[PDB]
Amino acid sequence: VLDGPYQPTRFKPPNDYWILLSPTNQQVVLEGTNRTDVWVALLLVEPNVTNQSRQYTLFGETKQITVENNTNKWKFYEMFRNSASAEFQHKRTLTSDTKLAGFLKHGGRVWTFYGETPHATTDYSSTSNLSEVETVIRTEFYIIPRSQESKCNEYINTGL
Repeated sequence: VLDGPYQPTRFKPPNDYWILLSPTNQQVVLEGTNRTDVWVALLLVEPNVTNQSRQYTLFGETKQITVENNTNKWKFYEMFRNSASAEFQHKRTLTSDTKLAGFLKHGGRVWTFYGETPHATTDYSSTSNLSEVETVIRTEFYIIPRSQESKCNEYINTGL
């Protein structure tokens, strides 16, 4: 069920396997793209951060992104665009006291968690080119089969 932990790496995750991300203090936890219609990046914002512009390197480019976290939880900013020419938009947020995030390829979609623990749930981004989505994972991570999503969900929401 819980395969890991693996060290930071760059690879194309197989379909129907959750990547469970376990950051320490990395600013950017994951950068995923197929170079056609998916660019997704997860940023990590520590507790009690007054709204401010921070610099992040996404897919080799410096971006200035305004972040805020008025909670005692960690926030994963899900940044997204569907073309190489576009700027990133803040698409979703996962607010978490477990400091865990997830990434899954399945059913022509990329899936992530959002909302607030312990009631975080999943949502998708569409793609015509799922198989070519490659992830640079900058944290330790685990691999969980999609059939075991009940466990992954549990880990996301209540921790390891």
